[PDB]
Amino acid sequence: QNKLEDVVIDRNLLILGKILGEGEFGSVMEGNLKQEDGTSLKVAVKTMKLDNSSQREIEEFLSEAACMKDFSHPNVIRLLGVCIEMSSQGIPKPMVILPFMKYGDLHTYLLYSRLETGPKHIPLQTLLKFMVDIALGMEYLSNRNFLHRDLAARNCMLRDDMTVCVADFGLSKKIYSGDYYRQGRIAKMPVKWIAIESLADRVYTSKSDVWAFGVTMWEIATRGMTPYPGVQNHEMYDYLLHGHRLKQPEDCLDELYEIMYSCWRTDPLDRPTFSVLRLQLEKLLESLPD
Ligand SMILES: CN1CCN(Cc2ccc(-c3ccc(CO[C@H]4CCC[C@@H]4NC(=O)c4cc(-c5cnn(C)c5)cnc4N)cc3)cc2)CC1
Ligand SMILES: [Cl-]
Ligand SMILES: [Cl-]
Ligand SMILES: [Cl-]
Ligand SMILES: [Cl-]
Ligand SMILES: [Cl-]
Ligand SMILES: [Cl-]
Repeated sequence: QNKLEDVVIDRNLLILGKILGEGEFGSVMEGNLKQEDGTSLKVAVKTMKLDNSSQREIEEFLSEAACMKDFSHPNVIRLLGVCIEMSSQGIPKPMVILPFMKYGDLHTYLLYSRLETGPKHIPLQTLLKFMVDIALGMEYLSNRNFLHRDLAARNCMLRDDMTVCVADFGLSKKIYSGDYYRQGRIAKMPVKWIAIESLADRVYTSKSDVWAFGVTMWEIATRGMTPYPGVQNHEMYDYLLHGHRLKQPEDCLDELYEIMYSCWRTDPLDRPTFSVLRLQLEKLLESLPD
């Protein structure tokens, strides 16, 4: 009840503004959080669409959030706290309160960059820095024995200084911890980012995150293409069983593509660690002009 009390933010300190995004598993809203100093802080608010999905009490949700509040790394989003809102049937509904990242998610940013009004055309070297940024965040998380489990460009956020941070921890957990959700919440995992072994069995390790990182690198290199053009979601497991993998994007350095495809080796033990990936990418980025 020290870190558990500390993580909770009083609901009255929060004013909800507009909905920024709404999906099957929750919504993101703008909000304002009244400070101790009398000032207001702009925040994002993530709601969860919980309808009998959990097999633990809300304390469990809070203790996981408390652990994540301790994350301290430029490439990992740091949550501010959690607010609880009671349903009419007396069920607590948690709200994760995050600092507001003005540029939004990396995926959408990449797409906007392909329009005249958007961000300017993103140079190869900046694309590569995005990938290093994500590698550093995942290295930090994997060093703390966290499994991300929803690693995609849409769940990476852009800070005011164009630093990417890893976000959307809704499915994240410590290796060896129990499930918070029942069988219903793997449905949030997008199929085209799921490692072959995790499609075969309810099995997910840090090497499954490495696979998803390689898919994320590919999304970045293609400036936001959906993985596996021409392949439907329900075909993916067979496609991968036959040894097919993401194709090399146009203008992608051969070196970079080698790094990506090391992430999709059939045996998880043949995939690199995030430390190795990160160093390979830093080296590659260093080897190029300014
Ligand atoms: C199994 N355990 C059970 C218990 N769980 C507890 C728990 C569950 C979830 C989280 C958690 C942590 C971080 C996030 C943030 O994720 C972002 C990526 C995706 C959405 C979302 N977006 C924004 O947050 C955002 C959007 C915008 C913006 C700008 N422009 N536009 C259009 C939007 C501006 N700033 C932002 N910060 C969500 C949930 C933490 C703890 C653990 C697991
Ligand atoms: Cl409100
Ligand atoms: Cl942060
Ligand atoms: Cl978002
Ligand atoms: Cl596209
Ligand atoms: Cl492909
Ligand atoms: Cl190819």
